[PDB]
Amino acid sequence: MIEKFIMAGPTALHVCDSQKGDKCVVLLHGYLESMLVWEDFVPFLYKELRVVTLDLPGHGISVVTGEEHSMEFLADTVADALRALGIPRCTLVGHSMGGYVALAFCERHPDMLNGVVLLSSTPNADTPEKSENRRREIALVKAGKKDALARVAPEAGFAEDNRTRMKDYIEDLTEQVAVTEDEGIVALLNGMIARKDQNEMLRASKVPQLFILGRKDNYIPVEAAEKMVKEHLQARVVWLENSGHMGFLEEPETTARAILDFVNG
Repeated sequence: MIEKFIMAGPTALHVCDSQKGDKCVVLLHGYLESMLVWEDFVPFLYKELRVVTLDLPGHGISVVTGEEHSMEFLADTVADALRALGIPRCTLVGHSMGGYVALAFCERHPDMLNGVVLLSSTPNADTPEKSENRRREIALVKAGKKDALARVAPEAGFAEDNRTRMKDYIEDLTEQVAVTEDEGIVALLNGMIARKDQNEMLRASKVPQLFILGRKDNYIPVEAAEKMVKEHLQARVVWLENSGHMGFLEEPETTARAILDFVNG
Protein backbone atom coordinates (compact mmCIF):
# COMPACT_ATOMS: atom_id res chain seq x y z
CA MET A 1 0.00 0.00 0.00
CA ILE A 2 1.31 3.42 -1.07
CA GLU A 3 0.21 6.30 1.15
CA LYS A 4 -1.03 9.41 -0.66
CA PHE A 5 -2.41 12.82 0.27
CA ILE A 6 -4.54 14.06 -2.61
CA MET A 7 -7.03 16.80 -3.42
CA ALA A 8 -10.48 15.27 -3.91
CA GLY A 9 -11.95 18.36 -5.52
CA PRO A 10 -11.88 20.95 -2.73
CA THR A 11 -11.21 18.39 0.03
CA ALA A 12 -7.81 16.99 0.96
CA LEU A 13 -8.01 13.22 1.43
CA HIS A 14 -5.75 10.61 3.04
CA VAL A 15 -5.65 7.46 0.90
CA CYS A 16 -3.64 4.26 0.60
CA ASP A 17 -3.38 2.60 -2.80
CA SER A 18 -1.83 -0.72 -3.84
CA GLN A 19 -1.75 0.69 -7.42
CA LYS A 20 -1.44 -2.63 -9.27
CA GLY A 21 -4.49 -4.37 -10.71
CA ASP A 22 -6.94 -4.00 -13.59
CA LYS A 23 -9.92 -4.32 -11.24
CA CYS A 24 -10.12 -2.07 -8.19
CA VAL A 25 -11.77 -2.53 -4.80
CA VAL A 26 -12.23 0.50 -2.51
CA LEU A 27 -12.73 -0.13 1.22
CA LEU A 28 -14.67 2.33 3.43
CA HIS A 29 -14.26 2.00 7.20
CA GLY A 30 -17.06 2.56 9.68
CA TYR A 31 -17.76 4.63 12.77
CA LEU A 32 -14.85 5.04 15.22
CA GLU A 33 -12.63 3.25 12.68
CA SER A 34 -10.17 4.52 10.08
CA MET A 35 -8.21 3.09 7.15
CA LEU A 36 -6.09 1.28 9.77
CA VAL A 37 -8.94 -1.18 10.47
CA TRP A 38 -8.24 -2.78 7.08
CA GLU A 39 -4.49 -3.26 7.53
CA ASP A 40 -4.59 -7.02 8.06
CA PHE A 41 -7.37 -7.48 5.48
CA VAL A 42 -5.82 -5.85 2.39
CA PRO A 43 -3.18 -8.63 1.90
CA PHE A 44 -6.07 -11.03 1.20
CA LEU A 45 -7.03 -8.82 -1.78
CA TYR A 46 -4.11 -6.92 -3.27
CA LYS A 47 -2.42 -9.83 -5.05
CA GLU A 48 -5.47 -10.08 -7.37
CA LEU A 49 -7.00 -6.58 -7.18
CA ARG A 50 -5.96 -2.97 -6.84
CA VAL A 51 -6.95 -2.03 -3.27
CA VAL A 52 -7.72 1.52 -2.12
CA THR A 53 -8.43 2.56 1.47
CA LEU A 54 -9.07 6.05 2.78
CA ASP A 55 -9.91 8.06 5.90
CA LEU A 56 -13.45 9.43 5.56
CA PRO A 57 -13.74 13.12 6.55
CA GLY A 58 -14.22 13.21 10.30
CA HIS A 59 -12.16 10.09 11.06
CA GLY A 60 -8.52 9.07 10.92
CA ILE A 61 -6.39 11.79 9.32
CA SER A 62 -8.98 13.92 7.52
CA VAL A 63 -10.78 17.26 7.25
CA VAL A 64 -13.78 18.38 9.29
CA THR A 65 -16.13 20.67 7.35
CA GLY A 66 -18.92 22.03 9.53
CA GLU A 67 -21.28 20.49 12.04
CA GLU A 68 -22.45 17.65 9.78
CA HIS A 69 -20.78 15.36 7.24
CA SER A 70 -23.71 14.19 5.14
CA MET A 71 -23.52 10.80 3.45
CA GLU A 72 -23.83 12.64 0.10
CA PHE A 73 -20.82 14.81 0.95
CA LEU A 74 -18.79 11.75 1.93
CA ALA A 75 -19.82 9.88 -1.23
CA ASP A 76 -19.00 12.86 -3.46
CA THR A 77 -15.62 13.16 -1.74
CA VAL A 78 -14.84 9.52 -2.51
CA ALA A 79 -15.99 9.96 -6.12
CA ASP A 80 -13.75 13.01 -6.64
CA ALA A 81 -10.84 11.14 -5.07
CA LEU A 82 -11.28 8.15 -7.38
CA ARG A 83 -11.35 10.36 -10.47
CA ALA A 84 -8.20 12.12 -9.25
CA LEU A 85 -6.55 8.71 -8.77
CA GLY A 86 -7.54 7.71 -12.31
CA ILE A 87 -9.96 4.99 -11.16
CA PRO A 88 -13.13 5.23 -13.29
CA ARG A 89 -14.78 2.06 -11.94
CA CYS A 90 -14.48 0.16 -8.67
CA THR A 91 -16.19 -2.33 -6.41
CA LEU A 92 -17.04 -0.24 -3.35
CA VAL A 93 -17.07 -2.05 0.00
CA GLY A 94 -18.59 -0.22 2.94
CA HIS A 95 -18.35 -1.34 6.57
CA SER A 96 -21.42 -0.21 8.55
CA MET A 97 -21.19 3.63 8.43
CA GLY A 98 -18.98 3.08 5.37
CA GLY A 99 -21.90 1.20 3.86
CA TYR A 100 -24.13 4.26 4.29
CA VAL A 101 -21.52 6.21 2.32
CA ALA A 102 -21.43 3.44 -0.28
CA LEU A 103 -25.22 3.65 -0.64
CA ALA A 104 -25.11 7.40 -1.32
CA PHE A 105 -22.32 6.64 -3.80
CA CYS A 106 -24.49 4.02 -5.50
CA GLU A 107 -27.27 6.62 -5.72
CA ARG A 108 -25.18 9.56 -6.97
CA HIS A 109 -22.30 7.92 -8.89
CA PRO A 110 -23.42 4.48 -10.16
CA ASP A 111 -21.32 4.97 -13.31
CA MET A 112 -18.23 4.59 -11.11
CA LEU A 113 -19.33 1.22 -9.67
CA ASN A 114 -18.86 -2.28 -10.97
CA GLY A 115 -20.63 -3.39 -7.77
CA VAL A 116 -21.35 -2.42 -4.17
CA VAL A 117 -20.77 -4.48 -1.02
CA LEU A 118 -22.58 -3.76 2.23
CA LEU A 119 -20.37 -5.31 4.92
CA SER A 120 -22.53 -5.32 8.06
CA SER A 121 -24.52 -2.30 6.96
CA THR A 122 -28.19 -1.82 6.16
CA PRO A 123 -30.07 0.61 3.90
CA ASN A 124 -32.53 1.70 6.61
CA ALA A 125 -32.60 5.17 8.08
CA ASP A 126 -31.78 5.78 11.73
CA THR A 127 -34.44 4.58 14.13
CA PRO A 128 -35.60 7.29 16.56
CA GLU A 129 -33.96 5.39 19.43
CA LYS A 130 -30.62 5.18 17.59
CA SER A 131 -30.67 8.90 16.75
CA GLU A 132 -31.34 9.71 20.41
CA ASN A 133 -28.31 7.64 21.39
CA ARG A 134 -26.22 9.41 18.74
CA ARG A 135 -27.23 12.75 20.25
CA ARG A 136 -26.14 11.34 23.60
CA GLU A 137 -22.73 10.55 22.11
CA ILE A 138 -22.52 14.06 20.59
CA ALA A 139 -23.24 15.49 24.04
CA LEU A 140 -20.56 13.27 25.61
CA VAL A 141 -17.98 14.44 23.06
CA LYS A 142 -18.81 18.13 23.52
CA ALA A 143 -18.40 17.61 27.29
CA GLY A 144 -14.85 16.30 26.86
CA LYS A 145 -15.91 12.68 27.48
CA LYS A 146 -14.98 11.15 24.11
CA ASP A 147 -13.09 8.51 26.09
CA ALA A 148 -16.46 7.13 27.20
CA LEU A 149 -17.09 6.09 23.59
CA ALA A 150 -13.92 3.97 23.70
CA ARG A 151 -15.26 1.69 26.46
CA VAL A 152 -18.08 -0.21 24.70
CA ALA A 153 -17.94 0.21 20.90
CA PRO A 154 -14.54 -1.48 20.24
CA GLU A 155 -15.58 -4.82 21.76
CA ALA A 156 -19.31 -4.74 21.00
CA GLY A 157 -18.76 -5.05 17.24
CA PHE A 158 -17.35 -8.54 17.64
CA ALA A 159 -19.26 -11.73 18.19
CA GLU A 160 -19.36 -12.18 21.96
CA ASP A 161 -17.44 -15.46 21.70
CA ASN A 162 -14.62 -13.79 19.71
CA ARG A 163 -13.74 -11.18 22.34
CA THR A 164 -10.77 -13.18 23.63
CA ARG A 165 -9.42 -14.10 20.20
CA MET A 166 -9.88 -10.52 18.94
CA LYS A 167 -8.46 -8.75 21.99
CA ASP A 168 -5.56 -7.21 20.05
CA TYR A 169 -7.97 -5.69 17.52
CA ILE A 170 -10.20 -4.46 20.34
CA GLU A 171 -7.16 -2.67 21.76
CA ASP A 172 -6.34 -1.28 18.29
CA LEU A 173 -9.88 0.11 18.07
CA THR A 174 -9.74 1.51 21.59
CA GLU A 175 -6.61 3.47 20.67
CA GLN A 176 -8.23 4.60 17.41
CA VAL A 177 -10.85 6.55 19.40
CA ALA A 178 -8.18 8.62 21.18
CA VAL A 179 -6.76 9.89 17.86
CA THR A 180 -10.18 10.50 16.25
CA GLU A 181 -11.07 14.20 16.18
CA ASP A 182 -13.84 15.31 18.53
CA GLU A 183 -15.46 17.51 15.88
CA GLY A 184 -15.20 14.76 13.29
CA ILE A 185 -17.12 12.35 15.52
CA VAL A 186 -19.82 14.99 15.92
CA ALA A 187 -19.96 15.67 12.18
CA LEU A 188 -20.32 11.99 11.30
CA LEU A 189 -22.92 11.32 14.00
CA ASN A 190 -25.05 14.17 12.66
CA GLY A 191 -24.58 12.78 9.15
CA MET A 192 -25.80 9.33 10.19
CA ILE A 193 -28.80 10.84 12.02
CA ALA A 194 -29.68 12.66 8.77
CA ARG A 195 -29.15 9.83 6.28
CA LYS A 196 -31.94 8.64 3.98
CA ASP A 197 -33.60 5.27 3.63
CA GLN A 198 -31.89 3.70 0.60
CA ASN A 199 -33.98 0.54 0.11
CA GLU A 200 -35.89 1.79 -2.95
CA MET A 201 -32.63 3.09 -4.45
CA LEU A 202 -31.01 -0.34 -4.11
CA ARG A 203 -33.94 -2.12 -5.74
CA ALA A 204 -33.91 0.37 -8.62
CA SER A 205 -30.14 0.31 -9.07
CA LYS A 206 -28.43 -1.38 -11.99
CA VAL A 207 -25.31 -1.83 -9.85
CA PRO A 208 -24.68 -5.44 -8.73
CA GLN A 209 -25.04 -5.81 -4.95
CA LEU A 210 -23.56 -8.08 -2.26
CA PHE A 211 -24.51 -8.18 1.43
CA ILE A 212 -22.00 -9.67 3.88
CA LEU A 213 -23.75 -10.18 7.20
CA GLY A 214 -22.69 -11.76 10.47
CA ARG A 215 -24.85 -14.24 12.34
CA LYS A 216 -23.68 -13.02 15.79
CA ASP A 217 -23.90 -9.23 15.23
CA ASN A 218 -25.13 -7.19 18.21
CA TYR A 219 -25.98 -4.26 15.91
CA ILE A 220 -27.71 -6.30 13.17
CA PRO A 221 -29.42 -9.30 14.79
CA VAL A 222 -30.36 -12.21 12.54
CA GLU A 223 -34.02 -11.26 12.26
CA ALA A 224 -33.16 -7.69 11.26
CA ALA A 225 -30.71 -9.11 8.73
CA GLU A 226 -33.15 -11.69 7.34
CA LYS A 227 -35.75 -8.96 6.83
CA MET A 228 -33.19 -6.90 4.89
CA VAL A 229 -32.26 -9.88 2.70
CA LYS A 230 -35.86 -10.71 1.84
CA GLU A 231 -36.54 -7.15 0.61
CA HIS A 232 -33.56 -7.28 -1.80
CA LEU A 233 -34.01 -10.22 -4.17
CA GLN A 234 -31.46 -8.65 -6.53
CA ALA A 235 -28.64 -8.81 -3.98
CA ARG A 236 -26.32 -11.74 -3.31
CA VAL A 237 -25.88 -12.60 0.37
CA VAL A 238 -22.94 -14.14 2.21
CA TRP A 239 -23.59 -15.07 5.85
CA LEU A 240 -20.61 -15.16 8.22
CA GLU A 241 -21.61 -17.83 10.69
CA ASN A 242 -18.98 -16.98 13.32
CA SER A 243 -18.82 -13.21 12.94
CA GLY A 244 -20.59 -10.25 14.46
CA HIS A 245 -20.15 -6.77 12.97
CA MET A 246 -16.43 -7.26 12.24
CA GLY A 247 -16.36 -10.10 9.75
CA PHE A 248 -13.30 -8.92 7.83
CA LEU A 249 -11.32 -9.35 11.08
CA GLU A 250 -13.24 -12.32 12.51
CA GLU A 251 -13.35 -14.42 9.31
CA PRO A 252 -10.93 -12.63 6.96
CA GLU A 253 -10.25 -15.33 4.36
CA THR A 254 -13.97 -16.07 4.03
CA THR A 255 -14.86 -12.37 3.77
CA ALA A 256 -12.08 -11.80 1.22
CA ARG A 257 -13.28 -14.79 -0.84
CA ALA A 258 -16.81 -13.35 -0.88
CA ILE A 259 -15.48 -10.05 -2.27
CA LEU A 260 -13.13 -11.67 -4.80
CA ASP A 261 -15.86 -13.99 -6.10
CA PHE A 262 -18.19 -10.99 -6.41
CA VAL A 263 -15.66 -8.86 -8.28
CA ASN A 264 -15.00 -11.70 -10.71
CA GLY A 265 -18.77 -11.93 -11.33
